[PDB]
Amino acid sequence: NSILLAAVSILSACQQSYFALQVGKARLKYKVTPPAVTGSPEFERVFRAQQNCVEFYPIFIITLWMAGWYFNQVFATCLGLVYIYGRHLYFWGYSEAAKKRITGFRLSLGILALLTLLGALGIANSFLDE
Amino acid sequence: GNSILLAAVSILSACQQSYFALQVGKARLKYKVTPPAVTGSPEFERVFRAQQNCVEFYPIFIITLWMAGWYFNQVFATCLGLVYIYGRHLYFWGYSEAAKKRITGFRLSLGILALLTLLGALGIANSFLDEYLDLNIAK
Amino acid sequence: NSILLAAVSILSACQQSYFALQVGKARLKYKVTPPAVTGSPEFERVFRAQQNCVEFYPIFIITLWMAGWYFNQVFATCLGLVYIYGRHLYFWGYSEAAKKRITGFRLSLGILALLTLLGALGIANSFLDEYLDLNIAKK
Ligand SMILES: CCCCCCCC/C=C\CCCCCCCC(=O)OC[C@H](O)CO
Ligand SMILES: N[C@@H](CCC(=O)N[C@@H](CS)C(=O)NCC(=O)O)C(=O)O
Ligand SMILES: N[C@@H](CCC(=O)N[C@@H](CS)C(=O)NCC(=O)O)C(=O)O
Repeated sequence: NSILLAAVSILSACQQSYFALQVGKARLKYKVTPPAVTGSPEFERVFRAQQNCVEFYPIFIITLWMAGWYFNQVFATCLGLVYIYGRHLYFWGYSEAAKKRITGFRLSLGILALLTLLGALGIANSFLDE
Repeated sequence: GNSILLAAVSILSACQQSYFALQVGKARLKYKVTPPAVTGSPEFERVFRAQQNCVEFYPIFIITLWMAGWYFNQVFATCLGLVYIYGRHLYFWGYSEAAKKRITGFRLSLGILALLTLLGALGIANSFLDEYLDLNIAK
Repeated sequence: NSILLAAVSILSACQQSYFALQVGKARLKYKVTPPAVTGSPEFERVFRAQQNCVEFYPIFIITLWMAGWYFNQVFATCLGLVYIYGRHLYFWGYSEAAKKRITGFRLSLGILALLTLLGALGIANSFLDEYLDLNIAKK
């Protein structure tokens, strides 16, 4: 069983594709011609927000699966849901103003350290039984 | 094991990505762009942006590829996987010659990514209704 | 029986987060206010190095697991550790001067390449097991 992990993962991949879509409409609304990524200030906020998310994505996925596999799938899955929401706050907050990114950011960084902690314990815990 | 095809596509796609990184490295030398800068030459700037768009989407493609292959069909996911790799080849070399000649390869690889997403969502769903609610769409 | 892969994977994730933190400390120290990523030579080097690392991360993870799953987990694990070390040289090297990034860059692309090779052999050998040929005949 990894079905809960599997659901959360497909969920998050849809959010990441959505964010990429938001940048695509921002190019048109603020007339920023590829390959440029600068000019309009709110475009730079949208672009930078989507970039920070897309960077951290594989890191969320790995910690998510290690925790779910070596600690508990249901608990990890729940944390996973919380992360997806924190990233929803981060993205939309930042789009409006750089200081509105702060809540969603702290939320998503909290979950991530926890996931790391849980995955690290279960992996450790698992090897002392051997 | 019953993932041997997925593993093969993954390794192929990973080689294409390292290949894209090599071109950026060679473009840096051809147009004399001093690191860590990434602007100055229009032809460099198109190559950099192209590799950037590919390298962003890579983990999304991988998750979508494996979820399709595990919960829907390894052979169908595997075949789409190859075409996606092909589309990104068009996108990259397309964008490199002109900003607007990236579009065919762009629509191809994204169309495919969505189909794979669809399949992954169905199979995961089907497996979920059969494992916590005892309902299979089997008929 | 993927316990070693899991461990290396958690180490590398911590490494990546530590790098992200450096960019954050650099933002405060050289006054680069978000969403800007230019404006200070020392920041731009730290930023660019961290960007190269996080982009290459999923490529390393896939390659690590295909090798570890289809060839040998202990050997893939060891290569994984040396790669994490190469990225350590690369990042701090680049932070001091763009031209001190080259050793760690070479070590880690060397490793990635070895991992890509081993995974390809292992998948091949493993594919022949549904053709019933196993090169346990070379063992
Ligand atoms: C000494 C620690 C062992 C490092 C090897 C395993 C790497 C794993 C941890 C962090 C990634 C890189 C950051 C390392 C943080 C400790 C080293 C440091 O802070 O400075 C290094 C020096 O300034 C320039 O070589
Ligand atoms: N700081 C430069 C050089 C970094 C580096 O070590 N390798 C570069 C080119 S020399 C690379 O392979 N980049 C792939 C990419 O980021 O596009 C950059 O990121 O463009
Ligand atoms: N992966 C991040 C790590 C650095 C980081 O955490 N930056 C914080 C600054 S506290 C951020 O969210 N910056 C907003 C932005 O990049 O636009 C990056 O390279 O930007």
